[PDB]
Amino acid sequence: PNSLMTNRLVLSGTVCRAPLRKVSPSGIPHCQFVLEHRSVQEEAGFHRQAWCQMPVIVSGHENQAITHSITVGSRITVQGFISCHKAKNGLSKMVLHAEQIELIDSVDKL
Amino acid sequence: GRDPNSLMTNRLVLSGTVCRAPLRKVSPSGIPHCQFVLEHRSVQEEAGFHRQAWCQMPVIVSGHENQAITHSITVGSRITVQGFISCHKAKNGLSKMVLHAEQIELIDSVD
Repeated sequence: PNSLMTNRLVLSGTVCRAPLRKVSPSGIPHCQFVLEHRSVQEEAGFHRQAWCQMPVIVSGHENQAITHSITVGSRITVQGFISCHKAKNGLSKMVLHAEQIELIDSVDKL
Repeated sequence: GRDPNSLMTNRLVLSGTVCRAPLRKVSPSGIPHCQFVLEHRSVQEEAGFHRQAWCQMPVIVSGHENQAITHSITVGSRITVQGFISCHKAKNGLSKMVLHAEQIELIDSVD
């Protein structure tokens, strides 16, 4: 079955929305923020500008550990899987479920 | 000064079923475009719990260089697309996320 399950997104950007923590009805912690991405990517041999404000979410207690040093303005690289909602629109509600976060301006040391 | 290269990262690989038959056209400036929607479904885990990751991802294959790898695709086709995402408010809605394909793989090619 897992042949058609590939789902992985790696995206760098600047946190433009301060990381807000919410707790699910069951008491599960979550961290939400928006990542502003701006770059130039390779397309058919040419250079194409790519822009996106990607909402991100870090779900789970232990996963919260990777969001303790981020704030508005932080430049990072999020890796995880995407999920969407119908949103009554042609793909409107997209979200990156973060599994790993890297602070590009740091050396792993908090 | 320019941003560091480390801030440029944008790479997505997604597998799925083409639910929207590919539509092709050539822009007034001579650029060929092929567009379709890829419906993705996968099982994921978070906080030790299970859930399905689902999405109907708009895909576009722009440029002459990568047009060939598309004419063998229709609805029901299981494929894997890799590229970068862009969500410009261009056509309509800043929430219009599009996957610019640079590579596509046929998971079942028999016709």
